Amino acid sequence: ASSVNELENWSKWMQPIPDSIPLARISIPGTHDSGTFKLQNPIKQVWGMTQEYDFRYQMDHGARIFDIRGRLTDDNTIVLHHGPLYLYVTLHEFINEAKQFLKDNPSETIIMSLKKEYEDMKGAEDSFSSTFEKKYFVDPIFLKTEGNIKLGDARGKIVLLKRYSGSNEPGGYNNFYWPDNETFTTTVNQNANVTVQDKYKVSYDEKVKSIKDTMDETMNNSEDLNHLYINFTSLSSGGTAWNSPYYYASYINPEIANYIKQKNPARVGWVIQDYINEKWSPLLYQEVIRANKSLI
Repeated sequence: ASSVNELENWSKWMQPIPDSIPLARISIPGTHDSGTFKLQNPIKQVWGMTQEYDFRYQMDHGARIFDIRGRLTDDNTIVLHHGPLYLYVTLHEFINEAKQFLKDNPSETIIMSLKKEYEDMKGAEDSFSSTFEKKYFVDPIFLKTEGNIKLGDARGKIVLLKRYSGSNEPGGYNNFYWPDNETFTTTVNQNANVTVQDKYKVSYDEKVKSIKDTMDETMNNSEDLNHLYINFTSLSSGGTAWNSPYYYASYINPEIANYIKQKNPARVGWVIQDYINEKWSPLLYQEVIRANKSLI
């Protein structure tokens, strides 16, 4: 499209963006551990809980990247897990919400990152990958193109970010290295690169500089269409004591929302965060979307 007023519509923010822009270049809000919104069992909450509203509230808030963690059960279906504990949500439940959302707003697209979160239930018939691919990915909302994905190709579809290994069906982003608790950079497809900052379990101080430091690298390398930058602003530590992702999220979100507002960057990469809501001060998701003002 052409006006800047069109990024202010959360439900349809990607409408003004040009069809030829690689998804890499776009600045996208994303949600960390998206399916933990039904955990209300207290101690589960202080540990597991990273969101408080549903996939649709999340989507009508501009989120276009979803951190999905699953586990294969006996019933031969994939469910959503937070480590060893079961969220009361399933993969089918995610996929349909993404479909009705995407049907009401065909201009958008959604990126689903799938990772096998826990070990397969004993009586499962097939492996995690073969199951997801034979019973779900075979659906056609799934974009099946590879390489450096442009936006034209994905409107209407679900783009897959593979965080599982033995895959046989082509589509979305190829699985890549992803080392534990760090900030790293690797190659995805022949044509792409990724810098990821995912230091969960680290101190507030170190957390806050890893984010900004990685944010600085992207604002600068802004015209590099062939380079994704993922920035998880989520920090996870010993809950039960206001050391919960909420407590940190109520600091890190406004903190960084502002960091982008003042710096007026052109690109901020993909910012996966906790507690997407409307309590916090400047709104991290709105600032991230707005930084796309430069592509319009």
